[PDB]
Amino acid sequence: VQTLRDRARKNIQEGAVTEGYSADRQTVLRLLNEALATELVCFLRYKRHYFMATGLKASIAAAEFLEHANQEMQHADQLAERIMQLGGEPDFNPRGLEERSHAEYVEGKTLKDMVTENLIAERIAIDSYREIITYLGNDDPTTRRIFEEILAQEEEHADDMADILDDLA
Amino acid sequence: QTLRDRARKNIQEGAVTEGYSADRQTVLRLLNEALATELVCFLRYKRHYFMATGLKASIAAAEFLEHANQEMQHADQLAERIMQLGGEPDFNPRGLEERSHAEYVEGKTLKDMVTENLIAERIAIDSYREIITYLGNDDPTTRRIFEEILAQEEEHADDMADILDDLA
Amino acid sequence: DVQTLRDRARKNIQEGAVTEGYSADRQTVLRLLNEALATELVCFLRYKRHYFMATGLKASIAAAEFLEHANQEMQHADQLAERIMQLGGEPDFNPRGLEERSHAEYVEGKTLKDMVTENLIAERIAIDSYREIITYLGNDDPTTRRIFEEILAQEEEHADDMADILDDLA
Amino acid sequence: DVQTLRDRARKNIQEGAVTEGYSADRQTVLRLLNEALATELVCFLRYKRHYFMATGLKASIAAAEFLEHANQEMQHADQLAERIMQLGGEPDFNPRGLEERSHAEYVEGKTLKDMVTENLIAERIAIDSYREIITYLGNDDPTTRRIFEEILAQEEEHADDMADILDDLA
Amino acid sequence: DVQTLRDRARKNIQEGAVTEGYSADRQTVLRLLNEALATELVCFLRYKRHYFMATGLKASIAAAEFLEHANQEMQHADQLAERIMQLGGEPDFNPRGLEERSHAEYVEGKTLKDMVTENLIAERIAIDSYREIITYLGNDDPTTRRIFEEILAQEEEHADDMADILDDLA
Amino acid sequence: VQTLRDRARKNIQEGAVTEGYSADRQTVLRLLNEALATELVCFLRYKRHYFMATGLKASIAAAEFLEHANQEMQHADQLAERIMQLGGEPDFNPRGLEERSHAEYVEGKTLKDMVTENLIAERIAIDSYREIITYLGNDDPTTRRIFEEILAQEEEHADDMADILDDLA
Amino acid sequence: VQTLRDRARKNIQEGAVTEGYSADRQTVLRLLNEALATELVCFLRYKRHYFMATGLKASIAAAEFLEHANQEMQHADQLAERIMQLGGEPDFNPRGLEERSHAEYVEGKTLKDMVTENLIAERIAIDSYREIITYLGNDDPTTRRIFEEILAQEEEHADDMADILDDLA
Amino acid sequence: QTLRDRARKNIQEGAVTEGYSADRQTVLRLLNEALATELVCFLRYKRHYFMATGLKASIAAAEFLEHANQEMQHADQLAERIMQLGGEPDFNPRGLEERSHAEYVEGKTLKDMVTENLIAERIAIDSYREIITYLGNDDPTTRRIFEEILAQEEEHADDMADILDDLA
Amino acid sequence: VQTLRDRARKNIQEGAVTEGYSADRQTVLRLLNEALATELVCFLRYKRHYFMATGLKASIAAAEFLEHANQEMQHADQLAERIMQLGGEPDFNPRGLEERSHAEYVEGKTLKDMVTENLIAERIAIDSYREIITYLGNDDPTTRRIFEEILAQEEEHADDMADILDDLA
Amino acid sequence: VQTLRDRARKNIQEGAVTEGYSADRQTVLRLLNEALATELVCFLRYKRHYFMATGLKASIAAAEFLEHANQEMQHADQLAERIMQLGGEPDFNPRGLEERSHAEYVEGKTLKDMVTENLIAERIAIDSYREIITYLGNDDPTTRRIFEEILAQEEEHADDMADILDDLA
Amino acid sequence: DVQTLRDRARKNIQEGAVTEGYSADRQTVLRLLNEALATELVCFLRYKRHYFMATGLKASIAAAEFLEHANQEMQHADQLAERIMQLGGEPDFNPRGLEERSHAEYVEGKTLKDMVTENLIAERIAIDSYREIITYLGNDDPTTRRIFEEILAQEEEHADDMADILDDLA
Amino acid sequence: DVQTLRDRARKNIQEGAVTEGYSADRQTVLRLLNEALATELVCFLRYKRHYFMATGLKASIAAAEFLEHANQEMQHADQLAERIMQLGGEPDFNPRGLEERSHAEYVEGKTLKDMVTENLIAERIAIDSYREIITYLGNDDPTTRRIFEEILAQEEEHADDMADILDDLA
Ligand SMILES: [Fe+2]
Ligand SMILES: [Fe+2]
Ligand SMILES: [Fe+2]
Ligand SMILES: [Fe+2]
Ligand SMILES: [Fe+2]
Ligand SMILES: [Fe+2]
Ligand SMILES: [Fe+2]
Ligand SMILES: [Fe+2]
Ligand SMILES: [Fe+2]
Ligand SMILES: [Fe+2]
Ligand SMILES: [Fe+2]
Ligand SMILES: [Fe+2]
Ligand SMILES: [Fe+2]
Ligand SMILES: [Fe+2]
Ligand SMILES: [Fe+2]
Ligand SMILES: [Fe+2]
Ligand SMILES: [Fe+2]
Repeated sequence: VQTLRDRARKNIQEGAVTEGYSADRQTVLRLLNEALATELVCFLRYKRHYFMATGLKASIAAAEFLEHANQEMQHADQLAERIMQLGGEPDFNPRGLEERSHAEYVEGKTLKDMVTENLIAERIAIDSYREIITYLGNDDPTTRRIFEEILAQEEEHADDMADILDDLA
Repeated sequence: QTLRDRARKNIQEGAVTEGYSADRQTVLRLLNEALATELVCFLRYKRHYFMATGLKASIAAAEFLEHANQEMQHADQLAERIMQLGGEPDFNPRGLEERSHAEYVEGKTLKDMVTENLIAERIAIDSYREIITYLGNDDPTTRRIFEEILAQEEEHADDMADILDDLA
Repeated sequence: DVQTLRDRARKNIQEGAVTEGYSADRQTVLRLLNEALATELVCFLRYKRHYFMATGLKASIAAAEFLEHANQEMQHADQLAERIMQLGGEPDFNPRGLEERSHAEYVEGKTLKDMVTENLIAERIAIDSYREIITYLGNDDPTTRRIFEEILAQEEEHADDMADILDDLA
Repeated sequence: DVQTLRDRARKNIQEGAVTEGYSADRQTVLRLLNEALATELVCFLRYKRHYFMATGLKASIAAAEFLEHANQEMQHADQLAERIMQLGGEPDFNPRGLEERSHAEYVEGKTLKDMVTENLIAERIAIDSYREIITYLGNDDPTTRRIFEEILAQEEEHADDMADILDDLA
Repeated sequence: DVQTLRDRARKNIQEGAVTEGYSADRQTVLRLLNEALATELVCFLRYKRHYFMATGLKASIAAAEFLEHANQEMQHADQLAERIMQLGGEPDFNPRGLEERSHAEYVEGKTLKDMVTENLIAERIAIDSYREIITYLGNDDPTTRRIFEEILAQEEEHADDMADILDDLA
Repeated sequence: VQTLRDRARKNIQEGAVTEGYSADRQTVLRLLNEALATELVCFLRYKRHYFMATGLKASIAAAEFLEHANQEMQHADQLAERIMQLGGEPDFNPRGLEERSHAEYVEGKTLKDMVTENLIAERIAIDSYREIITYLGNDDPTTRRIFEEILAQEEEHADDMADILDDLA
Repeated sequence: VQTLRDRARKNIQEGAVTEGYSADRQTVLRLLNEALATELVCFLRYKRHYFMATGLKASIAAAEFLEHANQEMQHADQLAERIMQLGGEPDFNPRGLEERSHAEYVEGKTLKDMVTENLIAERIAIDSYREIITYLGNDDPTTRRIFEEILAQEEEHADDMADILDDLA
Repeated sequence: QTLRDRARKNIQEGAVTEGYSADRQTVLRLLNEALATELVCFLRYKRHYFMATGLKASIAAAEFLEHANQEMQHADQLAERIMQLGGEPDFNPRGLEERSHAEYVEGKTLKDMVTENLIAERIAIDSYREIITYLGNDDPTTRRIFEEILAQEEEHADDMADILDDLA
Repeated sequence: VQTLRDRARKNIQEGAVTEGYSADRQTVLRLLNEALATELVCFLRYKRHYFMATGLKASIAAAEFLEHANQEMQHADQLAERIMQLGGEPDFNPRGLEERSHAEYVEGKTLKDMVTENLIAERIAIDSYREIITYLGNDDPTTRRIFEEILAQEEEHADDMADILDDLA
Repeated sequence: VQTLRDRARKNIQEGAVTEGYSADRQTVLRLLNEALATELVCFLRYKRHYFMATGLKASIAAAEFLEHANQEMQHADQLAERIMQLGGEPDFNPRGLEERSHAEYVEGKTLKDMVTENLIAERIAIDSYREIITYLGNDDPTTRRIFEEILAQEEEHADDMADILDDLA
Repeated sequence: DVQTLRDRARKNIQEGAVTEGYSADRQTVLRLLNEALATELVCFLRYKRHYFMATGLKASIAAAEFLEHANQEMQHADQLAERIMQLGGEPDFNPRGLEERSHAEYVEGKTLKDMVTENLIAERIAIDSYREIITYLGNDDPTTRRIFEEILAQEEEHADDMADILDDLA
Repeated sequence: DVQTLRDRARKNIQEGAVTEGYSADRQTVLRLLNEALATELVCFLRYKRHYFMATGLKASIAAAEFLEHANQEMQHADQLAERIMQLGGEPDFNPRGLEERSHAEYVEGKTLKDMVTENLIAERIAIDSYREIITYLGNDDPTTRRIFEEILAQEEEHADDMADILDDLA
């Protein structure tokens, strides 16, 4: 009626966040920024491994590392965009990046080191994003779908790294 | 051969099988209302697109056109689903606004246009959230349409608010 | 805090995508994925048959739909097989017993109305079969659920497509 | 002789494309453009309705034409709306009273022959309307005339397309 | 007003693009289109002949032009044939009597200067021929007029191209 | 050695036609020109049918007709180019085109007429080109391959047209 | 049809200009070269404004400036090509370029200066080309269509510049 | 007009004219056996593609997929020829292997997979050489299909042998 | 003869670094890693500003911000690759990134803040890379050319940001 | 350090021109505008020759003429953009264009005239830009690289024109 | 018989494409392939030399043909080298003795007519060499035969191209 | 000022890109360009040999680099040859004495490590050779110097690529 229009007019500057938004906006924003930090850390680690993984066999892994690195940055972009829509600020500050994150930057010494560290990070991300998807439930479909999409990519990343690690003894 | 006999019965219903657990007639009503809403928002954005002239306004005018054509994609997604679920998609311009959750509003200033669009996006968001809830797990294919459309409307609302915040 | 998340991930690391938080029945999900895989392969072969045999002016319009659907069935086959690998299984492409593993049948058909009906029946079998899998999965495995949800939507489109044709044949 | 051309351009400069030499009846040309815009919007909506409803083997062939035509009608709408702006008017996309502003009607039709005939009628109404407008414009407004000359040619093609279909139905 | 436009469109609906307002001599416009169609087909064959026979360094430059023109002539042929159908005629592609229906001749030529000159003659025959048709049409048939206006401009470009070559051939 | 070069020097203007060209060059040239005329006739017939085959079912045929028309012209170009290589002249004269040809231009009144006339022409070309391929044998691989390629297309055209004709009545 | 052929043979070197060309070839060439000069001047003005229109709002104008500049050069090419067809010489001499044209090169100091000067040139061009289109009448369809097509672009340019100027003050 | 009467007789037979000197029935049998071989080889390679994981094995897995899709191109090429010659292409998975000249073999190691593919390629090479001989000059269009497929199978055999030489 | 080959064969594993490499490789490597840290910091700042610069005018700046961000990452890749070729390790560690860098991550509160911080960072890099180009001289053309190319891009970035800043006040 | 930052803040609006800019900005700007005049003049000459060079043989030269014309315009844009970065104004005024230039607009009567006049202009530019490259030295790498790149293009143009002229007589 | 086909394939499996059914003289076919490979490389170097040296308006036309042909020669070289590997040989790219292994010569030429003739001579040498190789192969090796047949047809085109140029040179 | 620049350009006009201001030793630069051209052609031939012979899973990875490098070498060859023409020389593509003109050798290699090492040696020979030429050129010839600076940078990348491979080979 004229109430639908009045409901939309109230707090109009809140944009995507309407009166019917039933999630905890503050908490979803916290989770998005933690994921953002995790993605940025994983981007830097993978790029490091990409340049360092030289040699015939190792170059195959280096290709995966770079492919993954840029996919992590796409995840960062998806998350940063949602942070803006939900009224937050995406934190790209390198200071304290690792502490905000669920991941660590680990140089590694050998190819086995690099492959394992990426595999651990992918598995940390998988379980962490599964839990967020549960927390969101039906309160925020748009954010849930972002994590659902990122999750499937992280599961592919973990499968990719495990397939390599199995040949590395 | 029991699976085959279920599919063999009422074969002409096509996508709608013995396992379709939603209230098909109601889903069809909701789909047509959404279709009317998308067509109205398409016409509004096209109006604003042509009228938003000037340096700043041309920036909004680009968004207006981008959004207009996205609204029509949603209309197509909804009309296609109406056909699959055994209904008829209503493109009749008569009573279009009354079928709709949105209004066609010309606006006089850019702030008028931007606000009217923002109001429409926020109305659609809450409507599609409710439909998504009503569907539940009874119709994944239709639910996913509204979830995909919903996400776009949330982006449109963010886009329009980002503009409105600087206009005054 | 950081070392508990990390210690959960280090345990059974070779399991890859399957983490400690994976709450589905990995063994059963794998069985369902391979049944769907067999179904997609069977439907791919039927549609390719119908594509080549559906000659004539009107039938060539159906023949196009048949080929489009065939290649979509193979995309579904690849999608399911990739998930089978991620969950630690082996995707079964063996043509022996392919039909018995499947939810659908290869049926040559004699007339175009036969071909359209057999395809329409298969689509409707897949729709209800995959709806049940989506229900079985619940919230335990979003990634697999999303595969079936996407395939389901395509089968509903295929069923509508075949039904739209069948209504004009008699 | 240089500062008179320049002074002619300075007078009423905000009028833009409409120069001192514009010899047409701007107010009337604007009315004709908005009537055409309403007609294109109605024809767009009719064709989209027919596109979705024309299912079956033969009908899918018409449905392709229906969609092709629908989107061409929207291009005509855009061309007309852009010219309305250049000539200092406002393009009216309001769905209220759309049909009364228009030379065409939204007609659902029940059968394919209904849909094809209704489209054919609309195309032929547009052809004679735009012929008259082109005559009314004459040499007073080449730019607007060329828009209608371009749209007319497309509408003649639409009419040929629909008649070709109708000849096999009836 | 609403129902007289519609009654006018409904009458003789099968005539398609040709509405009650079509003021040209449909029978004669069709005769002119088929003559032009024959000319384009003849000119296509001449240019292709010259394309294959014009070998050598210098000649290959002309041969490229011959081929470009050959295919532009065929585009004009299709363009005319499509309008013939819209106006209710039949486009005559019969090679029998093709040359006699035409305004041009197939002339093999022995030298490059022969080939260039014969093409230049045909271009100049078409230019004046299509100028006369454009005048005959006047405002009675904008859509057909624009076809000849567009073809004419291409033919004037063809004549310029051939003349530029002939000037070096002495 | 120095004879290989001396064989190439002799009659150098004959170009592709070397001392080893063992076929009956004048006869091959006649066959190429007869085929060239056949393709031009088939091009004109199909283009006629393309424009005249209007209506719902018939428009499906019209698409095949146009597709075929342009393939016939590719064959024409292929043959005319080979005529040049073998020292002849490609004859595009519309006068007597039909008499030089193995096929006829036939307008047809019904769609069944058009489809049948095309089907008859395709089957004529098939047998003509089969015989030419046999006649050439190994004496002229380059020309043989042109006919082998054209033949394969004509067999497809015949299959296409017969498939249509079977449901027309 | 032996008179048509002899008509074409007479004065064959004149090319596109046939015995039936009813316009004043000499004057049309004069009008085309004036138009060519206008297009070249407007090209130079717009390129100047493009480089000088820096800033947030102004960069929006700068895009239109560059878009228009290259559209002006396309018009210059159309006119030059037609000059050749009608037997003239296209004059690209920068010396006296401004005196030959209907428009001026004006640097402008502010953005409002630049926009106003472009709008003035567009409206001068619009009325000049309207007159040429009338002068040509039915004597030269091909040249008329060139000016008709250019005219329509100038009306778009005038609308584009007016829409900007209305917001500047 | 005698050529025309020759073409009119048995017109519905399409591509198969009076001059068709091959044994149409036998050529059709061979095409369908080849079609079965291509389908089996498609399924084997697809299995190997998904199962060949690891650093080295992924290199083989790429070849496996490339070949898999080339096999399906051959399948289509053969099926279309079956239609032109008036037969029916048999895609039924029942008895597919018995109709085929090749086997589906899962393999346990990468060397097993590579070896099984190499065996299948060498079986096809010799099968298609014999068919090319049988056809002779009786059916150029069919012969050329086998000649094209043959060259691809020879490429496949070289690719697989090149892998196998380094595995042990 | 064999002196060219024996010279190349000595210390072969050093790869791109031949006997003729006359630069101070360890120092060049230090400069390369400092620049890499600068590029990553500038990447993160620009991405922050890109997401935060909302509104009609600011969205124009946001586009420049994103364009620049990705060019900064291209520079990072270019430097990291040269680090590898010259026998070092590229440091992507986010800990202490800002201290290894010549630039700072600064969120900024206003658009003028963001633009000014970016302009300051661009001008720091310009002078820094000019000095490196001088330090390199003719001893290492390949590395010199990398900084020359980056410098030219940074000079464009400084002009871009300065052009925005004049309209901001 | 914070002096590095303060150095960037001093005269911040000067953008690409930093405190370390050691060239004579005023003179580099004068040289850039002269070259801009040269490129515009050479653009106009080549366009004239392009339209006027008709005939079989001449059409080959006409193609080179147009290719070069558009390459000259690219140089023009490249120089004009650098003029902006260094704080000047690019002068596109057609008035006095030729006097500001190092080249002349020359219509030429024969094809040999056109080729010769173009060849002369190319060789004037080659020596002119070599001197500018020397004057710049190490003071302005970014500008030096622009002239170095343009120079290479002009040397290619000279070789192209000489190759034509050698066969013309 | 399913295990004899398999046993034939298993015997000498490392020979790859070379099966028990390979009826040609593998050693001799490899010799001929390497001779052709040398011929193609020499012809590549000749054409590249001619491409750079053929300056002037008329000559620039020839230079384009020279470059196109040069790169087509390199495709032939690759095509032959790939077949050499498949048949179990080693492709010899050694510049030492390249000319002695080849059927053609590297000839700089002084005039354009020199360059064209030398290329024309080389094309005609290859034509007769490859016709003989095609005959020698007969039905023993279809895959290799088809390589020479495809290369041959290109060489026949190259010869026509050079002769067409030479005829106008004097 | 105007007519002196013009007179300087007019003197020795046929020398083209080489103006009075060319301060390098043109004869010597031409010698160095031709030596480099020989090196690039030899390196092209070596890498092509290695590309075809490096079979196997790991080696196929090297084979890709080998082919990528081979074709980059040919780009360098063309870049150098074009500059030879501009400076008034003739690029020598003669395979006779090619190796003696070159700074590198064609080496077949027996193992993959052999192939990788020979390429690595060649890259390092080229790297120091082109650094010296860049120094010899100084500021006398920017256009040629930039060619060598660009080629050098590619060779440093090639050397790094080959070294990266060699470390894992043993
Ligand atoms: Fe991620
Ligand atoms: Fe990941
Ligand atoms: Fe929407
Ligand atoms: Fe929306
Ligand atoms: Fe499926
Ligand atoms: Fe319309
Ligand atoms: Fe219409
Ligand atoms: Fe024409
Ligand atoms: Fe044909
Ligand atoms: Fe055919
Ligand atoms: Fe303009
Ligand atoms: Fe196969
Ligand atoms: Fe195979
Ligand atoms: Fe920067
Ligand atoms: Fe230049
Ligand atoms: Fe050749
Ligand atoms: Fe190189």
